[PDB]
Formats: sequence, C-alpha cells, structure tokens
Amino acid sequence: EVQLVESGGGLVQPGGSLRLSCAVSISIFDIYAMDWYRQAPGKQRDLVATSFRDGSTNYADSVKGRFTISRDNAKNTLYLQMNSLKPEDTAVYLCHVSLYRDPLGVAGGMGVYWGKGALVTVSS
Repeated sequence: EVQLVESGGGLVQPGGSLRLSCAVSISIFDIYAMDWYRQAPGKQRDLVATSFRDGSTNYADSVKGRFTISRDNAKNTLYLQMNSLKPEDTAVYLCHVSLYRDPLGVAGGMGVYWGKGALVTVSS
C-alpha cells in the first residue's frame, strides 16, 4: 500500500511562514505527479502546486511568488514551502500523488493516493 503523511501544519500570523512536508511510503523519483491540494471550509478542493517527474512544476496563480513545491528524492518527501501567508490561505492542505502517466484514467485505484491532510490556520 502507498501511504502519504502530511506534516508541518499549524497556526501562523499573517505574513508568516510554514513548510509542509509529505512522507511517501515508496520511492518517489519515478512517481509521475506529486500534488498539493487545499480545501478551505465550505469550499471545494483547489490544486495549489504540482511537481512532475521530468522536473517541471505548475503553480496556482494565487500562490505564485509565495509557495514553492519540490521533491526530496533521498528522503522520499514532497515539500511545500509557504511564505507570505494570508488569511485566505487558511485550509486543510492535502498531498496527492499519481504514480503513473494515465491518459485514460484506467488505473486510478492503483496509481492515485491521498493523504489525510494537514490543517493550516492563518490569523491574528
């Protein structure tokens, strides 16, 4: 079983910083896509950042210049460095992973895994 565990969450003041990490139970260097999602109370999940196998990254416009995603292949850990946090950043942050390039979405049960999430609270 592939398992994800998020850490590094908590309460911070506006403009503060947090580094989220997700430990993966398997080697991550060949994992196709590793994502950070977030879900604010009463709202839908949004994709925050994505790290692809080929080294490329995608960011939501709302977190560009503030958030940084990266893989630590040696530790099998996905990081989310969060600087200049805002009240609107308050959400449960969830790590997500797609082991395989799955164009037709035929191997969801085998390739897609979610973490339980880590709560991030930004207020003064």
